[PDB]
Amino acid sequence: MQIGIIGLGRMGGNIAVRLSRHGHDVVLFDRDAATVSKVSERIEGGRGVAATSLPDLVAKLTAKRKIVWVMLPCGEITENAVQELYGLLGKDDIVIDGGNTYYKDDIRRAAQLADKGIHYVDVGTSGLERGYCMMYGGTKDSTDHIDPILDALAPGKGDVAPTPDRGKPGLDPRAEKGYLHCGPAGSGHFVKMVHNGIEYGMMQAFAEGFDIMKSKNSPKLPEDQRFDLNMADIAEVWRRGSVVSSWLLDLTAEALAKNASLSEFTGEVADSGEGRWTLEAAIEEAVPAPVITASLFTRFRSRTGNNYAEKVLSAMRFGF
Amino acid sequence: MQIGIIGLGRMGGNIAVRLSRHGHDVVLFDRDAATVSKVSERIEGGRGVAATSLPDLVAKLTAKRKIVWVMLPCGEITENAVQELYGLLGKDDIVIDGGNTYYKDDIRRAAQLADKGIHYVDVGTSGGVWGLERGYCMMYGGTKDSTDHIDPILDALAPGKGDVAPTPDRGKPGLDPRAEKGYLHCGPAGSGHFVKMVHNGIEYGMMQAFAEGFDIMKSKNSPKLPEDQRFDLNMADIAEVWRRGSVVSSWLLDLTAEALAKNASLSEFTGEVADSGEGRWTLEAAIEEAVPAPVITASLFTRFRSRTGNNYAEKVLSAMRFGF
Amino acid sequence: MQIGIIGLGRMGGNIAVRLSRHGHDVVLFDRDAATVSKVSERIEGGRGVAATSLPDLVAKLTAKRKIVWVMLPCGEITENAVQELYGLLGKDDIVIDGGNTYYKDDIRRAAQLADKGIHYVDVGTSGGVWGLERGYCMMYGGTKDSTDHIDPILDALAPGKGDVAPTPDRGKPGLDPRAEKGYLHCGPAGSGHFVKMVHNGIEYGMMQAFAEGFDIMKSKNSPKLPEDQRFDLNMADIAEVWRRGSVVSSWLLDLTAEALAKNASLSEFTGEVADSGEGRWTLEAAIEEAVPAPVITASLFTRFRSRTGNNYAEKVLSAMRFGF
Amino acid sequence: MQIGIIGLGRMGGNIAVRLSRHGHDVVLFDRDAATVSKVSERIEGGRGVAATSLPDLVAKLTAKRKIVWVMLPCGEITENAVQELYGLLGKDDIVIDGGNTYYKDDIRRAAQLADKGIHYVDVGTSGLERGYCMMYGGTKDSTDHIDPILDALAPGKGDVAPTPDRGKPGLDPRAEKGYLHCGPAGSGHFVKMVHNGIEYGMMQAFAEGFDIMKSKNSPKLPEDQRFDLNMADIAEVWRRGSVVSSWLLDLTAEALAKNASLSEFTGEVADSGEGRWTLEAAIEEAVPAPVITASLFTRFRSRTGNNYAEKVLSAMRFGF
Ligand SMILES: [Mg+2]
Ligand SMILES: [Mg+2]
Repeated sequence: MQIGIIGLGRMGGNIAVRLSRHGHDVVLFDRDAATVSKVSERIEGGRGVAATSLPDLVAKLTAKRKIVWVMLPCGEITENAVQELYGLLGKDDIVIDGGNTYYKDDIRRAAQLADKGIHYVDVGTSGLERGYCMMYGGTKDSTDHIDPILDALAPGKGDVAPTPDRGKPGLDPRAEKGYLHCGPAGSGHFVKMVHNGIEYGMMQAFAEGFDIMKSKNSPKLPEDQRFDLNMADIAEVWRRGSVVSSWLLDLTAEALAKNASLSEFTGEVADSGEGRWTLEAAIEEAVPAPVITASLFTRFRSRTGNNYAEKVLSAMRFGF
Repeated sequence: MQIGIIGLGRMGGNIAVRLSRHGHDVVLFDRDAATVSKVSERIEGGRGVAATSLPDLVAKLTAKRKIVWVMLPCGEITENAVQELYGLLGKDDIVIDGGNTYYKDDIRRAAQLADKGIHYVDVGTSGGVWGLERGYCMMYGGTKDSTDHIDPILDALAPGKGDVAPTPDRGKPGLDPRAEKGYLHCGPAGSGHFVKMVHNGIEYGMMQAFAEGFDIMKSKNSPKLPEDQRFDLNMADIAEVWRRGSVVSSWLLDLTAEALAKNASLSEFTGEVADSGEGRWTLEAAIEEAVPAPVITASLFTRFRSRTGNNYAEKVLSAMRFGF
Repeated sequence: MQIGIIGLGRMGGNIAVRLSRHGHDVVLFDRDAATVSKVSERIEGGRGVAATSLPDLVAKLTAKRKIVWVMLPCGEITENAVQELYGLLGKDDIVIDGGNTYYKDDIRRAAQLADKGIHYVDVGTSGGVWGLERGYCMMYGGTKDSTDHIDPILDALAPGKGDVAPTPDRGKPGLDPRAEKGYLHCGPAGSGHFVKMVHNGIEYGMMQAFAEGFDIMKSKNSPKLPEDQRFDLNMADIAEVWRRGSVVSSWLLDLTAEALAKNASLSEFTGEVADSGEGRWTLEAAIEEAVPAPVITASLFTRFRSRTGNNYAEKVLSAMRFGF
Repeated sequence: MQIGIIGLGRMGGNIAVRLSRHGHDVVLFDRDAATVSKVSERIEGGRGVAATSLPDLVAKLTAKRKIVWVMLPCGEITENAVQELYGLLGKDDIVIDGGNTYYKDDIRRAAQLADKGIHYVDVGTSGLERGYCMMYGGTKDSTDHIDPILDALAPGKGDVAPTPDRGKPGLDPRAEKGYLHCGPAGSGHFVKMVHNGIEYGMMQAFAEGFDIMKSKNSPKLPEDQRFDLNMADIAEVWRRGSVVSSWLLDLTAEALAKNASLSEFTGEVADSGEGRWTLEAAIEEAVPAPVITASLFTRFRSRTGNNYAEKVLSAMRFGF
């Protein structure tokens, strides 16, 4: 199949390359022509066309149904591209938003684009060589049509042990290949958002445990209550056969082996948006979510010094 | 090597069997003689001997250094066995406590046993489910002399390096290569059960992170939501897709996908969750050390509240609300 | 002064009565004419007039600047009234919204109304229980011109300085002396409902702090504790003793002591706690501003969980635990 | 009555003065003789005796039942005094511990002292002019005996509105005077400990709200979503007729009126012990206590920079 790709950052460029390596043709565009030419040089021979604008890209899509994948900075930039494509595309064409879009915008865009018969698909991704775990929303018609593109990008079943009771109606076998049609437009970015919220919580659980172990050698403790524990070795031993074995643990063991004191790191952690939006979904649904909440607030506080709340505490105490 | 094992519950019996399958001679004891004979039947090649009492077990250990592994219920029972061994063993013998003992008890026991030259080793194990065939992830404390001596025993029980990708940049002093085989000498006595305790605390937090996310997704179809804000999400398929290539890929996720595939409604579970000592003890360590631990704490409190109806705090909230 | 009031529920009717007791002429309207007549009966000295519709209410306001106070259910109902007034009023008239409106709606309404020169004032009130006799603590937003004009109305409704000790060091520029009387111009439109929203968020946290402490004390007699670690504590007397000279002395404590004196078991309350918009909206503001707010969040989540049985998250926890 | 007082810090000295002003005789001791002489000069004429040691103090207590109030730094110092008094006192004498003692130590001391017939009373206090709110444990015999001393120190009923349904058996009228016999030894310091835990939670609730209001003018917000709110005026207006009116609010309004930016404060807040012990009691009892927990953890984190947990988070993110 042929697909246009707008946005050639790390993920957009890699997506184009992996598609071209799996027998699909790509039409490439990015605001920066040097990035366009770099990705063109990375794409398998003759599997690619470079466009110079969005209209030129659309004109270069010659299949019955034009498919355009947008991988742009979330927000106004992605919205601008979507509206321009809304003007340039027509009935049964397909727009895929692979960005970290707030899922409610996906619901809105899909409704607008449907007034012209344009199908909207939101893809949340979690690479070039290993494939992309994908959670996506849209109509059955459009997601069926683009199934070959997604199958090309997905990791496939791999060598992990299969989940035992999966042979039943209601369970989509494509989930075992690492890509899942989650429901209508917006549901893919919604599931990806919660995936990131869970990830935040897992990260904070590990981070707290390692802090507790590191601080078991604290001067504030009496010497006979101290242990001088080896952080990198503990992360490593947990990699094999423990209940906490996980991709996150693997990363932590690599970072601790490099520099166990973590002296090279500030500890100032951003939150990309998905954490906040996960908490908002919890609020909307009256779901208690203390772990994702604690993870988000730890991130907020890591970026400031002492904040006004803490100054209020000191002021109250002094007033005693 | 020859090793005595007292306590033949699931873990003790499995440990005896795996040791014997790696060619070690094991002397078996349990308060219930029928359990001793059940475990003996599982050992092959004559590498198992049934003892009739704890003194008889000790008498059957003929090596220069007697090694006795205690795998009993936490608390008074383990303590009784350790005190009896204090009386029965002598200089350079080794007592291993493999239960989920509170690590401060290990510090006290090792100091006492050192009075007679008896070495005390605390072993914390993870992975008890798949352990017989797949091996045990182990975190253990004690003196270098004794833990060096029992290295073949621990290596027999550990999973080995396996086929996972090796961690980069480990060829440095300070980093124990045995960690890559799944068993780690953590420091002096008590440090093994301390590290295992924190492992469980982290596990609590990871479990709660998943449980919250799945609750949010499940309730995206809630009647309380406007119809046009709902999604009817497939919990088992979402669990499954995250298994391959995602940031939350993990053994806990594998279990969750299996449970959800079996029955997505989780019909068969009440939701009333117990907590063993380790979550509480991890939070105690955080407090002692002035470490913020909101995720482990939230996991513990969620468990507390899952076991009750509305509690007194909530009734106080209602009374205040009525008051204005 | 003359003022129209639309919405004669508990708060609207009480506000009309107190205004009239301070000599203001009030024009009354409510969708239910029987409520209008009930409130009219409570006004003395001819200072109340019953209107028959919102346009009739507006027609009965003969001052240079028409002032209309809207005290209706949050949401579509208040919005309908505000839009109708946008059509009926003109330059320099004043619309006051006294409900618990989401403050972003106040920002939008004030911008729209300024198209016709109509001034919009948001008033957040606290103390609705004792308000008729004791006055209303008020937080309000709008232009200086309009809020200056309605100052006698707000002063009539406020508690006044009373007999509490004055706050030291308030004789400074930047500090509004009206704050000492219990009504504060908080800034532009929306800022009054914003400050009131945060007031309620703090209240949630204070309530939960007390509720947790009382739960800890009540459960100090728990059967799960060893008998020699129990205390049988008297909740109502502990509440009472804290009223005089303690750090937790507060109106919430006064209410709690009263409720516990009435019935210490709190037998009559389920513990299932609702939450109006303000707790959620306070947390939304914290998120927007990247402010950690763990206590307000914990109070909200406690309320969520008080209303359900075991939820899906807890069933996921049970399923994972069974898995190993 | 006559009472010996050991420990003449702020509270010990004030307790001695207030007793002497209410018709009781005090015998004073402190390790620092200059502090002894300062308090002696503050005590009403001839209501006082200065002792030079614990034995001299006990010898100067000539009543049938010797009462000794210990107001010393918690821990080894208080324990040393209690053991020395255990040696010096006898049957039906009374030892009062007014410090911030961990209540389990009170249970232990009371049992030891009872082996000689010495009664042990723990008093938790929450001053000179206004009186002390007191929560105390011990036997009915000893607490009855010292009731005049406690009544002298308590605030009395004052001018606040009386709690309506208080005229019933089971409700101790002394609670309305601001001192409460809480049960056996240890129960007073236990109730005081939870009082402090509640106070922490109340403080953190206010502190969070003021932080939210202060940060409503944040640069990170778009200008049209900002309010520049007056912190001192908001605290003040809430003092009269609001649901949050409280002693803590009064203190906050005074601090904000002095310096609304709170520029003079670090925000580095200690935790004295009661917060931790409250949380431990919650754990022991399987009681969820997220608000007191969040308050304690905010204090822990206010005293450090970025901690090892946060560095673990940065390391994981970089590993992506
Ligand atoms: Mg636990
Ligand atoms: Mg709410």
